Amino acid sequence: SDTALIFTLAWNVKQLAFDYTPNWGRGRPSSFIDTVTFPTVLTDKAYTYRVVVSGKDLGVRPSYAVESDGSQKINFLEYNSGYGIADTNTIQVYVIDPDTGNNFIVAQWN
Amino acid sequence: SDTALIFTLAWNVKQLAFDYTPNWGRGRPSSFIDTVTFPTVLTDKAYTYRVVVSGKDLGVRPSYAVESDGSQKINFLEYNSGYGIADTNTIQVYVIDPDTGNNFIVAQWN
Repeated sequence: SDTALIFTLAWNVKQLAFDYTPNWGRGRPSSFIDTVTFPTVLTDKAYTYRVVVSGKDLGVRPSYAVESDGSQKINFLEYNSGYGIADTNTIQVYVIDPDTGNNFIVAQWN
Repeated sequence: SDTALIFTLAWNVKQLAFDYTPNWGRGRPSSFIDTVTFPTVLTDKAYTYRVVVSGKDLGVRPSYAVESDGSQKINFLEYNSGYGIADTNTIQVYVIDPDTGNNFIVAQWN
C-alpha cells in the first residue's frame, strides 16, 4: 500500500501534482514511435532521462524544457542516432535524479 | 530525500494531485479556531480524521464530504463538544487510513 507514502509526502511537501501518464508520439512511418511526453512533470530539480530500446542502453541526453503547461517531452531521435523506434521494440524510459544518479522507470512501451 | 518516493509513486499511480496546505478558519470570537480545510484531498478511500487539542485526544467523527472543488473540511465544533479552540492551544489533526487504522499528521496549529 502507498497510502503511508502519500501522506508522509503530503506532510512534507504540502502540495504536489504530477502526471506521468505516457503520451507516446508516432513519427514516420506511423509504425515508428519517436517521442514520449509527460503531461505534468516534477520541476524541483534538473531531471534528465535515459532511454533503453530492446535491452540496449542508448544513454542520456540533455532535457527539453518543461513547458508552460507543465509537460516535458523526450525526443527519441536524439537518443537513437536520429531515428524513431519501430513499435515492435520494447522501450524503457528512466528519469534520473541529479543528486544521486538514481534511475526510475517512468515509461515502458511493449 | 523524497525523490525516490515520488517517482516510485508516480510509476504506480501515474497521476496524482493533492494539497494539504491547512486553511484554518476562525470562528467566534475571532481568537477561536473552528475549522481546517484542505484544498485538495485524496479520494481513493473513506478517510476520517482524529483531532488532538493541547495533548487531549478528542477522538474521531464522521467526515464531511469531499466537495466538487476537491476540498474537505474538518469542523472542530463536532469534536470539541460544540466549541471552537482558543488559538493559544496547540491543535493536531490526523488523517486515518481505513484499511489499517494508521494515523498520519496533516495539520498542526501552534
